[PDB]
Amino acid sequence: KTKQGVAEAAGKTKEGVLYVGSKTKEGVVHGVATVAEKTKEQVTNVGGAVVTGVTAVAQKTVEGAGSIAAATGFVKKDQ
Amino acid sequence: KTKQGVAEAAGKTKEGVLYVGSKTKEGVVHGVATVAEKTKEQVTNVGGAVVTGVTAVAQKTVEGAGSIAAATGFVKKDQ
Amino acid sequence: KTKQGVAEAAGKTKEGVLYVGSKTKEGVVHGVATVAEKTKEQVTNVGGAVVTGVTAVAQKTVEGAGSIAAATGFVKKDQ
Amino acid sequence: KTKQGVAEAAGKTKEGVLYVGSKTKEGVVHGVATVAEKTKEQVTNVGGAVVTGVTAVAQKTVEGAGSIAAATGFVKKDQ
Amino acid sequence: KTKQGVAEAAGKTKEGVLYVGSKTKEGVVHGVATVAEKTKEQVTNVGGAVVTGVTAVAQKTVEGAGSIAAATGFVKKDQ
Amino acid sequence: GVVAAAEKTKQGVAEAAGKTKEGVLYVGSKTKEGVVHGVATVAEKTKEQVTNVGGAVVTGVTAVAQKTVEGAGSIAAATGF
Amino acid sequence: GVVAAAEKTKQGVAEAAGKTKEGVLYVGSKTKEGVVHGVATVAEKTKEQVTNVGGAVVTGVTAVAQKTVEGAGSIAAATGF
Amino acid sequence: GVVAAAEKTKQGVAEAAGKTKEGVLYVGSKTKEGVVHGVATVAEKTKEQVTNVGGAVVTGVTAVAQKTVEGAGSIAAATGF
Amino acid sequence: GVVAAAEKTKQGVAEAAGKTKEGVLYVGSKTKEGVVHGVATVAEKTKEQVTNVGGAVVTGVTAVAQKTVEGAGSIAAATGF
Amino acid sequence: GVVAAAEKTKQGVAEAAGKTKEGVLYVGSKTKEGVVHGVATVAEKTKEQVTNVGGAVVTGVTAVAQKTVEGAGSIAAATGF
Repeated sequence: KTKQGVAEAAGKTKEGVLYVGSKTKEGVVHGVATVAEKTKEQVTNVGGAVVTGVTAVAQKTVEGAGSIAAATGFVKKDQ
Repeated sequence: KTKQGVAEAAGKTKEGVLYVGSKTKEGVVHGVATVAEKTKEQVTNVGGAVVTGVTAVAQKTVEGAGSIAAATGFVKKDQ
Repeated sequence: KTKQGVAEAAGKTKEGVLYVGSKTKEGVVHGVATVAEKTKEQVTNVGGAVVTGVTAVAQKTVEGAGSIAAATGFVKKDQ
Repeated sequence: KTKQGVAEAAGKTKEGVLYVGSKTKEGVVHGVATVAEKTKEQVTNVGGAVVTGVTAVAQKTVEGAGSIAAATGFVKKDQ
Repeated sequence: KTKQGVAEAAGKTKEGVLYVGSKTKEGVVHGVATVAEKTKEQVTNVGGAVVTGVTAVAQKTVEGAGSIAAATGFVKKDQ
Repeated sequence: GVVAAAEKTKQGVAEAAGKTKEGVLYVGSKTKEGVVHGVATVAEKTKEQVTNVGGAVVTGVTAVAQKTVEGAGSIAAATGF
Repeated sequence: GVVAAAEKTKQGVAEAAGKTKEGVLYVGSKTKEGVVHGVATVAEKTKEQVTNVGGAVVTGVTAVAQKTVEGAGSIAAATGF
Repeated sequence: GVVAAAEKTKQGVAEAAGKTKEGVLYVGSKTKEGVVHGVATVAEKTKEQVTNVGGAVVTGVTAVAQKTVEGAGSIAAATGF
Repeated sequence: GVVAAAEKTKQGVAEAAGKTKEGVLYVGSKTKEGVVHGVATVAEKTKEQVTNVGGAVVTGVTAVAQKTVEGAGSIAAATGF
Repeated sequence: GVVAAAEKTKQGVAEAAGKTKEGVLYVGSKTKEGVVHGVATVAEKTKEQVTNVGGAVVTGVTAVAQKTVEGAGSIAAATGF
């Protein structure tokens, strides 16, 4: 066999209260908080990339080679 | 066998209260807090990359070689 | 067998209160806090990369060689 | 067998309160706090890389050779 | 067998309160605090790398040779 | 007097504010005021006897979460005039 | 007098503020005020007897979480006039 | 008098503020005020007898978390006039 | 008088502030005010007998966490006028 | 008078501030005010008997964490007028 990223919970009782819980998080972005207050912002762009925002990216890939999760704000001019 | 990144919890009782819990986090971005207050910001860009924002990237990959999670703010001019 | 990054908890009682809990964190970015107050910022860019923001990257990879988690703010001009 | 990075907790009682807990952290960035107050910042860039921000990168890799977690602010001009 | 980086806790009682806890930290960056107050900063860059920010990198690798955790602020011009 | 002016630009913003009182803002936050979380009582044998005259009595297994803003917060409150 | 001016630019911002009182802001935060978390009591044998006259009595297994803002916060409050 | 001016630029910002009172800000923080966390009591045998006259009595297993802002915070408060 | 000026630049910022009072800011911090964490009492045998007249009595196993801001904070408070 | 000027640059910043009072800031810090952590009492045999008249009595196993800001902080407070 093989186990990878497994949450296993087992509970046994005879009388009373029993709570059994499993949780798994794989490739999760949780809780991104951002505040801009009274911000002055001035941009001049000529053929380039300017990124000033909020980007929250989550990616879970099985059997994937060469995966790019986030490519933000770039200039690609390959030949 | 093989176990990798496993949360195993086992509980047994006869009377009373029983709590059993498993949790797993794999490739998780949690709690990114950012404040910009009264920030003055001036950018001139000519063919380049300027990144001043918030980027939160989480990636979980199985069986993936050459994976790039985040490529932020770059100039790629390969030949 | 083989165990790698395993959280195992086992509890047994007869009467009363029993709490059993397992937790695992693998490739986790947690709690990134950033404040910019009254910051003046001036950038001139010509064909280069300027990164002044917040980047929080988490990557968990199984069976992946040559993985790059974060490549931030660079100039790549290979031949 | 083999154990690597394992948290094992075992508890046994007959009466009363029993708490059993396991925790594992592998490749975790936790608690990055940054404040810039009244900072003046001026940059001129021509074909280079300037990085002045916050970068928090966590990487957990199994079976991965040649892995780079963070490559921040560089110029690569190989031939 | 073999044990590497294992936290094992075992507790046994008959009556009363019992607490059993295991914790493991492997490749963890925890608690990076940085303050810049009233800092004046001026940079001119021509084809080089200037890094003045906060970089917090954590890497846990199993079965990985030649791994680089952080490569920050460099010029690579190999042939 | 508070004046702001922007003359002869391409893009121009002019903001002027006499007084300003900012408020409260919770962004991505979590508050817990008066919360009871995860209480577990196990009592194999319980006998309660109460003889009350004009008063306030609370017995047994009590899990009370209160959030009182502009008044008294009590469990048992026996006031007499 | 408070003046701001931006003349002859491409992009120009002019901000002027007489008075300013900033407020409170919680960003990605967590507050806990008056919280009871994870209480476990095990009592195999319990007998409670209460003889009350004009008063306030609280017995047993109590898990109380209170958040009182502008008043008294009590468990048992016996006030008499 | 407070003056700011930016003449003849490409990008120009002009900020002027007479008075300024900054506020409080929690960013990615955690507060705990009046919190009871993880209490475990084991009592195989318990007998409580209360004879109260005009007063305040609290007995047993008490887990109390209080957050009082502008008033008295008590467990048992017996005030008489 | 407070003056700031930026003439003949490419990028120019002009900030002028008469008075300034900065505030408090918690960034990535943790506060604990009035917290009871991890109390474990084991009592095989417990008998409580209370005879109260006009007073305040607290007995038993008490885990109290209080955060009082602008008032008295007590466990047992017996005030008389 | 407070003046700042930047003439004939490529990048120019001009900051001028009359008065300035900086505040408090906790960055990545941890505070503990009035905290009870890890108390363990084992009492095989306990008998409590209380006879109170107009006073304040606290007995038993007490774990109290208090944070009082602008008032008295007590366990037992018996004030009389």
